[PDB]
Amino acid sequence: LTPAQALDKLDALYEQSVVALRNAIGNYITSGELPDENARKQGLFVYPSLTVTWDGSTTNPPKTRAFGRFTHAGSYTTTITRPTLFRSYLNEQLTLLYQDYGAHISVQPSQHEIPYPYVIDGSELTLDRSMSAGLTRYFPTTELFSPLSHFDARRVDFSLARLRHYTGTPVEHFQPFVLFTNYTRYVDEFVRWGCSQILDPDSPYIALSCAGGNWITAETEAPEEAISDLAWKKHQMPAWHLITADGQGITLVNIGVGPSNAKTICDHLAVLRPDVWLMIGHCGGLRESQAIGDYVLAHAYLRDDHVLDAVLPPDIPIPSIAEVQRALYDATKLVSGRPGEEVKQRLRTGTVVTTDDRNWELRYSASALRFNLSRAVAIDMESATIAAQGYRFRVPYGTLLCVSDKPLHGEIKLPGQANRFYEGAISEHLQIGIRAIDLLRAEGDRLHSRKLRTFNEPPFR
Amino acid sequence: LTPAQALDKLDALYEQSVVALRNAIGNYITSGELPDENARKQGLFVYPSLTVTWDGSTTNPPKTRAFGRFTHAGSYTTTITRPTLFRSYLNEQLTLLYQDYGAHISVQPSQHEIPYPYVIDGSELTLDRSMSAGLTRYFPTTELFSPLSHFDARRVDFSLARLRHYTGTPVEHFQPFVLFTNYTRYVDEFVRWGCSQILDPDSPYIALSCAGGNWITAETEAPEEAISDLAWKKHQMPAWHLITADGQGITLVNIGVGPSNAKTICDHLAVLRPDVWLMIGHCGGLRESQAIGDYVLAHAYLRDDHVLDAVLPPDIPIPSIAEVQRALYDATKLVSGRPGEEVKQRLRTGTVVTTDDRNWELRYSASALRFNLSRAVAIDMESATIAAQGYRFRVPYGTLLCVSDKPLHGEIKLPGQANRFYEGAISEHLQIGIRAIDLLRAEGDRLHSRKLRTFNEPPFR
Amino acid sequence: LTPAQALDKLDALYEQSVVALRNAIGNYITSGELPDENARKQGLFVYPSLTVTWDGSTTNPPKTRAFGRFTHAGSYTTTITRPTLFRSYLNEQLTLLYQDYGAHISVQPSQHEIPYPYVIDGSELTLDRSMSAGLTRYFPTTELFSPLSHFDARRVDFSLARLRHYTGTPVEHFQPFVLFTNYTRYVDEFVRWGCSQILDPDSPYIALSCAGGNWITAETEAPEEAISDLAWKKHQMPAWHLITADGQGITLVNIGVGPSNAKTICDHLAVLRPDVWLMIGHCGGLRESQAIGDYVLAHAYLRDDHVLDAVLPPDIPIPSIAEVQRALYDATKLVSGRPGEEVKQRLRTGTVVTTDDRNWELRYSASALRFNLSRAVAIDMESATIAAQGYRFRVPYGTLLCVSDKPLHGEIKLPGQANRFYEGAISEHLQIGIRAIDLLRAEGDRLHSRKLRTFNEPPFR
Repeated sequence: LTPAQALDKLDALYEQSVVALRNAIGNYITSGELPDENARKQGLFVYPSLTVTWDGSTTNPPKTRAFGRFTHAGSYTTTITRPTLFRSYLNEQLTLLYQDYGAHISVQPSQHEIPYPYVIDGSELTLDRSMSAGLTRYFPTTELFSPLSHFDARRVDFSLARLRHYTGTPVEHFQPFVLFTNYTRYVDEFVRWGCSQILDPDSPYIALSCAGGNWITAETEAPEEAISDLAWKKHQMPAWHLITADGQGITLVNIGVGPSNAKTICDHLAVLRPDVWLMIGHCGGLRESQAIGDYVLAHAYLRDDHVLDAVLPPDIPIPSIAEVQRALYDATKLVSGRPGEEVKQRLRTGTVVTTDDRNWELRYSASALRFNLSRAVAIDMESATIAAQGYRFRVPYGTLLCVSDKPLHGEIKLPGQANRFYEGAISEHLQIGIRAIDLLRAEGDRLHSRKLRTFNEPPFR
Repeated sequence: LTPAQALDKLDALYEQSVVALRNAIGNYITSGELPDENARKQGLFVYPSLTVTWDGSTTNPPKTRAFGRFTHAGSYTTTITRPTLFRSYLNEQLTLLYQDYGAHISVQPSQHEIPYPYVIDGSELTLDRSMSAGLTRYFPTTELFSPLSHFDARRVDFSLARLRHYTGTPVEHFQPFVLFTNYTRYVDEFVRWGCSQILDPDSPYIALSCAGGNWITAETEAPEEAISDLAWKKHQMPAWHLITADGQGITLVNIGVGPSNAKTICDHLAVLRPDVWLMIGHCGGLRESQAIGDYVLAHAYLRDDHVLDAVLPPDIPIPSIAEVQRALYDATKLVSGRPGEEVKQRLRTGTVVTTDDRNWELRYSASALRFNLSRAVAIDMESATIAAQGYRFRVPYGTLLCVSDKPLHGEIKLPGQANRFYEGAISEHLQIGIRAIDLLRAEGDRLHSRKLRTFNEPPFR
Repeated sequence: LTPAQALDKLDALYEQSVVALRNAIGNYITSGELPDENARKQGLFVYPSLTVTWDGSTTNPPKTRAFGRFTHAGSYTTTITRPTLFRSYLNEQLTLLYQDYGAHISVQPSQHEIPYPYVIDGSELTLDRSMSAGLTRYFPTTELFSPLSHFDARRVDFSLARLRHYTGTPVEHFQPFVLFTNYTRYVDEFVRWGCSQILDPDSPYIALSCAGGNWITAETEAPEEAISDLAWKKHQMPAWHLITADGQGITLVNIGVGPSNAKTICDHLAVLRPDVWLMIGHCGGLRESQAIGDYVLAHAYLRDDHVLDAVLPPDIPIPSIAEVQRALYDATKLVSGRPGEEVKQRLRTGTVVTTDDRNWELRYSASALRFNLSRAVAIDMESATIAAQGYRFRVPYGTLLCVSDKPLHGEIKLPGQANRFYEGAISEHLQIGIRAIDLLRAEGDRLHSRKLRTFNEPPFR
């Protein structure tokens, strides 16, 4: 079986099962009819399954490439979902393993049923007690030789549902390059620059999906509902996507403050397999020489976030992705005016402490030791978590914070309070992040390295 | 008081006390005479003391520079030893604080006596029980307003004695750029290249200090005792210095194998305030695609060495020094350069696991999890220790290992055993290290950054 | 099957497989021929397997003996290697279980192939890239109901190779009684006393195997290459065997300094199933009343070596072997001249602290508490490791250190420096170790006790 072919068989098998499940649900709701256990065991409500086999015999196997490689010979499989949504990714990936390795592709019904909630489109069914009990009782509900991809169908549906809920946006609009912010003013500045881009006929940005629903295009009357206020009330982590024809835009998610959110948003965004995600937010400057408005390029993290300790012990080193670091560094040179070495007065490269204690100041003495020991340069509440998650899910990551205050030097400022020097910097900061993406986007495929690969790294990126 | 002046008063005061102490000892040995408690309280056997004061008022204080800065106004002091040995360092450092900050320098007897063992140039004499007891009883011995430098006189004398004992070399010969190796063949290759350098009249290298005593210069008859075999029996960590007129050569220490030595050697070498130290050694390749002879540039370390856990918890991040990484990376291109390929096929940048268990293979299953979790790319026994020490003592550091075998893929070769492809890579490997040093040396003062500075970082480099 | 019989069938089966594997390798090198998967599944490249069954019915089973016993009835098996090398051991052991328990012995091809590296005699092969790839690809490589012995064939071959590499000696020359030293001068003193023994026609010592290769016998011209200097450069842990006709001589290994080495050397030496290994080295005296040159008999260890914490938690008690303690104690009386209770002025029995931090002095305050809490009497860097390994591998062990300095009382000397008093004790010290061995050797089989036996202790010693 070939790429284009496999994609089509996946599409078919999928549509078939979702349509089939919707039907069964309809019948149970109208007449009270149940599906016959026989047709189900035949793959009635089942996700398509994708398997790629490799004999292990290839003259010059790519051993330098980051993704799309085989560690050993054998069969790699996985359940698939939303083939249409992942069409590009699935194609691009199957193609690599098909040519460079000459692999055997095969599509066929799996043994996993699509939980009914993931096939119900419009609005949640609002049946009564008995109706519901009957549904979760007689229908596929959600439950708690080698992997072809990082996540299986159920894991992906679970996260696609969450991404939409948390984001107030359709997962089809998400772009490959993500920016995470911990301050409301960043989306304001982003939407503005965005709308602006849409109008300029030279900019590739042709649309702007907004948290809440609004879809803004070149010809939209009064582009003011771009930042509907009802969004921050309805969605915990509003997103805004600046789409381009080829889907190479920039997605911005305002994750809010805290490691919980940083963790959560990444758990789900990961399934979309982003090309990179950057942390563009404010932080506390811990060094006396630092000035509000200065930038901090994280090169290491002191993980005081707790949120990921179980799955990734604190003694496991989270490195920096050289490519991403260059991008952030160069972007700070270009965007911060002074072209050259004078950046060292505005930019500081160092270790950032990420904490889950918003009132850490109340316990400075107790933290002081580690702050010094780690040679901490700034303190925030999302960085390390974003990095760790990027690391865990093989998504290139980077952190470029902006000093919004100096907790240790009498200047404790809060986000939102009058702070001309920070506030003044917000637009430039967002531009540094955007320029960094431009640089990385230009670096084409060179972006991904092998610093995130595991021994049992799946063939798919 | 000025730089040149301070240096001279330090020299004077020092020589005075050592001569005074040697005298007192001689008198006690010949007649049995003791020194008068009065002259001692007057600074008879005392190290010179160096104090530098800063009012805190300077128009444009250097706030970007890594070393030679003042965090606050006040008086910084420290005991001094071997002013002649540190003449250059002391001058260069006092000069900075004298001009850029206009500081008040003052030299005067301290309250610390020079332990008699540090003034006795000759090893052992012939003292019997009583004689000794008398010495340690009536003379000064080692007993176990802000810091001007990282180490005080006693700490420095302690380490200088050790450096010499372990190295089989005079501390005066040590050069600013250090190379650490874990394999005997590296010194062979180094001494060869060195002697060769000496002969070439264009090479800055004019002398080669050898572990054991041998001093080789342009006009030396039969330069064969360069690598005296008795050296590896007499010294645990033989060193070889390739001196240049201006003392900017390359020092190579063969630290042997194990974290204990790596830690120990750095504890002492740190007082000489090197400009950088690189780990040039062999390692095991943990990845399938790696080939014996390939290089590994460490960008993070999984610390399984235990040796530094107490003073530097495993959860404190040890970053990479961007400058050092570039140097190592570019040097690999230049020295390994092959028209028709990317270095990415010979060089791998990743996380290295440093262990204190030579037979870790006997416990693979138990380690496997962390290896994977850390995305380990190679395993050695010195890297992390060297890096952590560099980090702790503010000495730029870097690691560029050479795959000597693949433990996880049927090729468990040992250093010494036949290894067609490793042994054949050793000379090129050492050259990559040497080239990296050249690049860093050229980068002049730009080499030191602020990634190793603490909040209470001492004025001196 | 009987003892002598089993031995011969093991010899046969073994030689056959090694010869068979050598052949296959030769054919692959000359023509490119591969072995037929069929003959291999028939035990072509397989280690002999030894199985001993016991019905559990014996009138008066030895329940006091330390080794050669059955905890339960059933079948005990194990792969065998180098039957000729272990001829004596294997015989002595099978004989016990054959008579005292009347067991059913059976020898036959196992399911484990001998990794090709272990059959290649001369030097490690040095073929090119493809050749090698082909070898590790098509040939047996080293991959990482009840046990008859402590180690299986593969584990034993692994260690025999290491023992030779580290020791610079053939495993055949290793003697039952081992002495470990951490100071070069001890081997000097040993080789001397050894060459002397060889000449005296009453001494059982007839040969001296030397690290590096030298074989010295009664009639050897100029016995000066006994301590070839090139040894300490080629071998990390040089050994010297003083062989006797009946192979009951004394083996001395200079393990160097550090817990890593101590651990490593024991991991391998253990497969030769020594009768006992003693730690004969220098240490720091922590008690004011101690004098340089005094002896320390360890009766407990404060394990600060980290190196074995995983396999043997620090809270697991490592006891003293009464027999070995007496031997060390009595030997100190005899060799140290004045016996009776006077020994109490030269010998101190107490708890020793073994650390992996050579510069523990720089952190005395942090250690002081535990030193006191453990009533520490001396500090070294190998003891506990050697002891623990002895404990782990059921090899009787003991520690008799010699105070080379007093860190806490002014004299912080260095074994390798001018220490008139320590240097003078060295020869006597080595003799105490040698005498202790003589005493234990005389104690015949009574030497082994049950303090090292586990619940699932293997039948073989």
